[PDB]
Amino acid sequence: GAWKLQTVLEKVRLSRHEISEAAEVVNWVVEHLLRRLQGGESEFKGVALLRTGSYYERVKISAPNEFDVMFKLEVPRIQLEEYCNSGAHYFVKFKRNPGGNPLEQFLEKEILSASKMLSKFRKIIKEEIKNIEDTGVTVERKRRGSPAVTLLISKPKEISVDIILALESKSSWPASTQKGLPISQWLGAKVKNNLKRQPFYLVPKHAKEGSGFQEETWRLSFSHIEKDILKNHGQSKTCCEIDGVKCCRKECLKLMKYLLEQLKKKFGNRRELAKFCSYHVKTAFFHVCTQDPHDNQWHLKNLECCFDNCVAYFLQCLKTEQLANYFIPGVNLFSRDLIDKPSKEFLSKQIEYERNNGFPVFW
Ligand SMILES: O=c1ccn([C@@H]2O[C@H](COP(=O)(O)OP(=O)(O)OP(=O)(O)O)[C@@H](O)[C@H]2O)c(=O)[nH]1
Ligand SMILES: [Mg+2]
Ligand SMILES: [Zn+2]
Repeated sequence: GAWKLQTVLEKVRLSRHEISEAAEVVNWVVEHLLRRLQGGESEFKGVALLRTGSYYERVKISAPNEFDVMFKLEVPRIQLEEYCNSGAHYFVKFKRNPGGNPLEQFLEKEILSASKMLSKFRKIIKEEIKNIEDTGVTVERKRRGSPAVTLLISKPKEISVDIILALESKSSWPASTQKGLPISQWLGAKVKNNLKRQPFYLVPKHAKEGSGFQEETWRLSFSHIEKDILKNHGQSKTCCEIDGVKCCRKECLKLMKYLLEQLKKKFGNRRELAKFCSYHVKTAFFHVCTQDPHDNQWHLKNLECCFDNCVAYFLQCLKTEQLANYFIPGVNLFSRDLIDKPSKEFLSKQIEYERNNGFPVFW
């Protein structure tokens, strides 16, 4: 193959060891923290580690010094109120409970308060980290527009860990997701039904930068579903297994992430590139899996054409300024409210240039 994509995949593979070692350090610290939370008497006594995200999907290809971790908390009887038109943001309310509400301390005027819950969450984390301060682990100061409590691990490696609190609701998916997860052709109706019977999650997200009740909103998270469709990505159950056939679906996702990350290193993460992240290419990739549902379309030998399909689709989204959230179709990740036109223009041009020259940024 002229692009020599197998050699590129070998290069990104080199990063694997560093990422696995760092992940062990992160897991040690977070397991300590979890055991403290679970042995305590706080509302967060029921938290558990939610093993999702790029690391557990095995597509974390970079940034061994940066991890995010999700703590899930089962919350019964949730009732959502949409913040606005989109389904991007919700207020969390509760349905009547004759047995009570363990989260009463966080209620403010009908609504579960995110700032109240996070303050208490941050407080508990800070006290547990202070208790083990000889370990060299500290809590980073609050960042603007970040729902996370960031841990700074200094030894034996410098690692930033974003701890994200996620509410778990074992209830029907909200109406905004009705035409979401369009995987029927790709994975089948049975798989789609099974996945939509899983719980959904809520993580704190500000609706707009203002000061006000937009500070109290939550966004949906389906990171556990994303993990499953990445891991069990074939029409056949033996796709990419030892006794099955190798497809190149994951390799393509990795190359798309790597493309964006190498462009940022090439250009110095300038203003135009700073708003694009791996979640945009992951979303584009899922839409491509839907348009090309068959395992034989992704046979390993077909790597160049498959990767080119992903790139071409991503180019089409940049030009049309349309990239629908895979679970919430009414949410456009490429709207002008989020990313201005010249930024899309600049990335389009660079991707077009890379494509026409065999992706020299990879080398
Ligand atoms: O539904 C989503 C999910 C994720 N995101 C955004 O994408 C970013 C990463 O989101 P994720 O943490 O959930 O995806 P990821 O593991 O696969 O990506 P990386 O960690 O490698 O970066 C987060 O900073 C979040 O703000 C959304 O905006 N919406
Ligand atoms: Mg992540
Ligand atoms: Zn496969």
